[PDB]
Amino acid sequence: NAMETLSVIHTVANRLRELNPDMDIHISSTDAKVYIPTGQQVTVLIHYCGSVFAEPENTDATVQKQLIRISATVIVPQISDAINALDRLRRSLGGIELPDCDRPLWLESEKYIGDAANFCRYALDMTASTLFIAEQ
Amino acid sequence: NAMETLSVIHTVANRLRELNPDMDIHISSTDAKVYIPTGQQVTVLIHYCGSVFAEPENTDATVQKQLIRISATVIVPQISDAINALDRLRRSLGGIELPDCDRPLWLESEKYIGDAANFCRYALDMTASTLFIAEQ
Amino acid sequence: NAMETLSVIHTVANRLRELNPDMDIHISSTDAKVYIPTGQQVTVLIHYCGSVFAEPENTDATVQKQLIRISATVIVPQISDAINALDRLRRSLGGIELPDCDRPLWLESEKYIGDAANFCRYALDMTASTLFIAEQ
Amino acid sequence: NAMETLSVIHTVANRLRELNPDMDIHISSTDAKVYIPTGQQVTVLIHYCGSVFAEPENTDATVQKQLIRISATVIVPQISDAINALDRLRRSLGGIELPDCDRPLWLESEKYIGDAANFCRYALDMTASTLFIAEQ
Amino acid sequence: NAMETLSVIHTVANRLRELNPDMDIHISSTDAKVYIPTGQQVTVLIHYCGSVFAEPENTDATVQKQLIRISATVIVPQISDAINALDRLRRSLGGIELPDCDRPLWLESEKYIGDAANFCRYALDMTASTLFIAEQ
Amino acid sequence: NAMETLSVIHTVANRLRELNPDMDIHISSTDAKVYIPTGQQVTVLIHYCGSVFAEPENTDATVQKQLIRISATVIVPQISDAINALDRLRRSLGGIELPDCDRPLWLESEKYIGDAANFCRYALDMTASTLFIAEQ
Ligand SMILES: [Ca+2]
Ligand SMILES: [Ca+2]
Ligand SMILES: [Ca+2]
Ligand SMILES: [Ca+2]
Ligand SMILES: [Ca+2]
Ligand SMILES: [Ca+2]
Ligand SMILES: [Ca+2]
Ligand SMILES: [Ca+2]
Ligand SMILES: [Cl-]
Ligand SMILES: [Cl-]
Ligand SMILES: [Cl-]
Ligand SMILES: [Cl-]
Ligand SMILES: [Cl-]
Ligand SMILES: [Cl-]
Repeated sequence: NAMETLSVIHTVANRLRELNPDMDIHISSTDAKVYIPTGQQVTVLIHYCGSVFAEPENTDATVQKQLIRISATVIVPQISDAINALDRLRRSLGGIELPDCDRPLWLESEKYIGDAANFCRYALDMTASTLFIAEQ
Repeated sequence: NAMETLSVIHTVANRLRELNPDMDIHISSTDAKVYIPTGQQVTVLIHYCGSVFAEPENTDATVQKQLIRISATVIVPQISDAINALDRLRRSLGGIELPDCDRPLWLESEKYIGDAANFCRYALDMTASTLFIAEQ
Repeated sequence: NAMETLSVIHTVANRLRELNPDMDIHISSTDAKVYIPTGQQVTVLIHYCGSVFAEPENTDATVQKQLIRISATVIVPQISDAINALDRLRRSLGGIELPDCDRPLWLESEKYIGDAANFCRYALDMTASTLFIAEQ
Repeated sequence: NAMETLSVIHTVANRLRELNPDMDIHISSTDAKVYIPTGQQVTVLIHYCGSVFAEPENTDATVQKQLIRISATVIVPQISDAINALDRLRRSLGGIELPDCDRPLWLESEKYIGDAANFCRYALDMTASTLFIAEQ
Repeated sequence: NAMETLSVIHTVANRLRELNPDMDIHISSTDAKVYIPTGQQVTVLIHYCGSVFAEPENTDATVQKQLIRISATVIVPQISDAINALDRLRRSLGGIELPDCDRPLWLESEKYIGDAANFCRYALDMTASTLFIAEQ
Repeated sequence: NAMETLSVIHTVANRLRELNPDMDIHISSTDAKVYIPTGQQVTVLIHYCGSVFAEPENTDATVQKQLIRISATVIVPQISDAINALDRLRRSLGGIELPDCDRPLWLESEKYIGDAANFCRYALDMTASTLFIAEQ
């Protein structure tokens, strides 16, 4: 089966909800740099960053290796609470299996996003890998 | 026969239409980053990004390999629909035959473009290849 | 004979006018990104971008390779007419002999310039080569 | 025992306080480029910049090497004093042992950050190192 | 004899005046991107851009190679006259001997600067080389 | 003996004052790009740009090579006076010894800065090198 990008995104979100029942996990249309959490719990936004596709490796078939980029951004008022939450995410997400992916979820980087509206924001960037197989 | 750039983008556009009838496919002058869809349907803007020409290869004839960049950008309110739509562009367009091109259409990258006017925007960037042959 | 830059630009313009009698061809002081055509004919602006000089090949003579960059930008109202216009330039200019240059004209790239003042703009970037020979 | 990022920041801050009792050391949600100190002392803001994770090294297990970036920014009215305090930060933090890290704290770079609100600002960027080990 | 930077600039300026008596040659404090001449004669602004010094060759003496950058910008109302003038500078300056320099003046690049206040502007970038020898 | 950054800045300053008594030499918190001198004397601003520390060279001792960047900026009304003063800086500063540094002062580059407030500005960028040794 081919990968459905949204399913990969939901897998990350659901694993996070299961291991962290007291976190508000969203897949939002709003950028995490500015997003305002409404709940009384630690808030994490899941975002699909994009993909880079490698050329077909000298093959008759249009088959391409795809590297998927996904971010999870913690948004909480205190700096210390944001850093603790960040440790929870990587411990929750590093190495999990993703559907229709050819290897586990890998950690790429963590970065400070900002402090807009008095919420401290830190992002964990991750990568997944899959094979795009063109219709014939 | 020499490649007609407009024919290549019409092929990409026609292919998308036949496979995705509820999509509103445009070849526009406005940048997909700021374009505001009129109406409610899923919107896709097809755009010819340009070409890079390799040097002739130590020969008497002026023959140049040409790499053609084309983008298809989804523009919709909900990000879940944007991602679903991007999956549809990808299986519709990957590996298709293009008139007077050297190889099938190849996928290059997918990227989040933005959320201007509250429309989530995702672009699928693709490449075509042809051989430019100078007149003698 | 030393290469006369304006003569090279003139060769491009003339060639273009002879093969495209209904195009309005200019060597203007105004940037093609902002230029607004006075008529309804397909308009092309020809421009000298600059040169890069290679350092002398370490000989008792100060002789330097020079790579001239030249743009031709089509300025037309509809996006599809712009694309068709680019095709005409490529076919017209690719591989022509330029006066006092070491080789034919080579294509370099095609890029979307923009859509200011209701005119779609595409540029064809080209290169020419000559030997700068310093005086005694 | 996996690393707790906040512990690493606390260790750097505590080390600084103990060796520099006249300094005002914070772990703030405010960027050190703009922060306006409320006092006459030497103010130092500690910040967790982020991390980069190397790929697992051809191993079945998801084990990733983590490089942690941390800054300590001095904020002092006169430059002479900012430079002196910067020297003190080096001497205090360079080569120290950090909890659950696989090597001592390393210095990376120092840079002038600005003079906002008439307080000279220099940052000391440092790196810590640890091994991220995915839960199986 | 140590190189006097101003003497190099003066040599370039004087050489230009002698071979081009109708040009107006200046060494100005104003950037040639914005300078506005009164009148429509060919104006040329000479400017010392800066130098790059190579590390001493790991020998017992602090001896550093110095690559000097100098620009000559033509400021002319009509584009075709700006190009003819640019050809004139290159023929006048390419290969000339400069006081206390270890080699002739070399051309580096030609670049379109802009069309501010209705004057076309092209810069000819050139390099000179000398040997900086440290005192004791 | 550990390297004291302010002391290196002072040595540069003092060396300049001894060889150039009519220059007004400062260590200021104002960026030499906008600083407005009062008086007729040639003004030079000395600034500590920052440092880069190389990793400890495969040793079990935190010892790190430090490359220090320092700028000296000439601020003078006339272009020719600024250029002459730049020559005086380079002749005064190149290759002098610095306290607790492992080699002489090296010139890196010279750059034109700007002409703000009718003062022509040029900077000489230099590097010192030292060895940072961590406390046990
Ligand atoms: Ca819950
Ligand atoms: Ca291949
Ligand atoms: Ca339809
Ligand atoms: Ca005609
Ligand atoms: Ca205290
Ligand atoms: Ca003479
Ligand atoms: Ca005259
Ligand atoms: Ca002395
Ligand atoms: Cl929880
Ligand atoms: Cl559909
Ligand atoms: Cl025509
Ligand atoms: Cl203290
Ligand atoms: Cl003349
Ligand atoms: Cl003096």
